[PDB]
Amino acid sequence: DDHYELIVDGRVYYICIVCKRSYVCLTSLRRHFNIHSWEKKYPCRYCEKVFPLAEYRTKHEIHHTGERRYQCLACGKSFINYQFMSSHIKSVHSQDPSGDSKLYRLHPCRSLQIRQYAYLS
DNA sequence: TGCTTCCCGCGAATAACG
DNA sequence: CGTTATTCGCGGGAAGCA
Ligand SMILES: [Cl-]
Ligand SMILES: [Zn+2]
Ligand SMILES: [Zn+2]
Ligand SMILES: [Zn+2]
Repeated sequence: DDHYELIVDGRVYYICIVCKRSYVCLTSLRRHFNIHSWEKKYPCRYCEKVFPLAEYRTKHEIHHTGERRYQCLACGKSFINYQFMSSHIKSVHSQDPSGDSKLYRLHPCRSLQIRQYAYLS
């Protein structure tokens, strides 16, 4: 297979047979394991690059379109990802967007065709 | 040390299946 | 199709890099 199981305190962990990383969720081990096997490939559809996780490709492709989905609700400035948004809000507004802050809005993705969560509309 | 990308629990969206 | 099985978007802390 691709893993073995470890059980401490009645709680189950799934361990990657290759690098021994531990996962609470089997789906996470599977997602991770592609890094080792390259069974599935996620090539960028704008350049040569190829990724081992679907989400790594998606975040990369947003860099190509230049879409700015993260918007600061205190001043209206928008950002390409959470990290730049969070960094802005902490440094400029001295506030933490963690928890449920209501300090930012994540717009739906319109520059790419990805799965759309209803809660963003 | 400030960008930049990675990581993984969680669960909504959707593909697979019967 | 209903139903369950799979995918992968998301937060936000960690790790990587120059
Ligand atoms: Cl935009
Ligand atoms: Zn591994
Ligand atoms: Zn690319
Ligand atoms: Zn702002």
